[PDB]
Amino acid sequence: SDLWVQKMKTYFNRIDFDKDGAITRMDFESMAERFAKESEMKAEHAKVLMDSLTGVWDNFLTAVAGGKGIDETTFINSMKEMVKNPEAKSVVEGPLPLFFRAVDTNEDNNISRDEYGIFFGMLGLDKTMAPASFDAIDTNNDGLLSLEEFVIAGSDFFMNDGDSTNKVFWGPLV
Amino acid sequence: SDLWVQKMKTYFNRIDFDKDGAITRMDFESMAERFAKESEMKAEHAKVLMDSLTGVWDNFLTAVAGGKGIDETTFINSMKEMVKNPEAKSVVEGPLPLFFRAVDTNEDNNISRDEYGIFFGMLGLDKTMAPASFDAIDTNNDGLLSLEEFVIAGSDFFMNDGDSTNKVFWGPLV
Ligand SMILES: [Ca+2]
Ligand SMILES: [Ca+2]
Ligand SMILES: [Ca+2]
Ligand SMILES: [Ca+2]
Ligand SMILES: [Ca+2]
Ligand SMILES: [Ca+2]
Repeated sequence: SDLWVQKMKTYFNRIDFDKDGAITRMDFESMAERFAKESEMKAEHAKVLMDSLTGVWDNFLTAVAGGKGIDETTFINSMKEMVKNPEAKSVVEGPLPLFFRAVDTNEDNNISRDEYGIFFGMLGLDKTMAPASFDAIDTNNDGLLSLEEFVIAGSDFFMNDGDSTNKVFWGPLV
Repeated sequence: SDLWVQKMKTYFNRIDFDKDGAITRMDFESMAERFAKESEMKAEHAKVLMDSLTGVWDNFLTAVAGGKGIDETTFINSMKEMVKNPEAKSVVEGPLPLFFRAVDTNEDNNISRDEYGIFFGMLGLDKTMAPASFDAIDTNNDGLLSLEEFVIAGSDFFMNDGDSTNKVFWGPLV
């Protein structure tokens, strides 16, 4: 599925933090460390960040190539299989809440525009691309992202075979 | 809803590891600690256990009371709200992969009867209560619970308003 392959390629890109062509725990370790240095947050949030981002690999991605590096082909091949069973979606969707927890640096349980902008910036993206993605997730227009909005949009990104506004969940498509 | 409420109360009973009437991070920490004692896995897995278990609280239950200890009624009402929007199911089911990762002490991506049994024993249940639940989960009778099998069963537990074989997912109902 064209657009669907394109979304996976995009996600792969954004999460391949060190850009070496393979998803590894190292990507999440480094992303966390940068995030902890450069963002404003509650002091205790630095540990949360590390646990939650590394937990993406530890509890989810580790199951893809059983322990090591995931190349772009294996990623797509793997996800392709994973989305097949409508009853096991949480294996694909599971990481959203962890991403959410890391991004909520003031731990108020909502993601604000500033927190989202910082997130895009951690992924190496131009902060000026955040609003279009934020806006797609903020369905009630209250100017915040609730856990519910975040997971619903993220779920759409991963699962929709067709075009939707959530195709830009992880920034601009490659 | 009567049975659903019963299941929620049962999940609540189970995770309230100390039995103080409140679910707190400490529950998971103490559970982590006892889990490690009861199994006799390799060193590297000890940390996995801790990380995985506390991760249930850190990323999922903290969304319930802004970080404080959750009482039974608060728990059930939250759950009632959470299960209403099926598109957001991952907030509820999100923890299953975490539990899986903790229970698979030999990091082989499968849960054996031994491993499952330690999990039950761990939770204050007698290992004879286990086989009942195992077999409900092992839908292809190959004597191993795969990640997919674990989350499908767990999801039925959480989401089925009606009776099903998976109501015993967390052991005998209270
Ligand atoms: Ca990488
Ligand atoms: Ca926030
Ligand atoms: Ca909103
Ligand atoms: Ca407790
Ligand atoms: Ca195992
Ligand atoms: Ca099986």
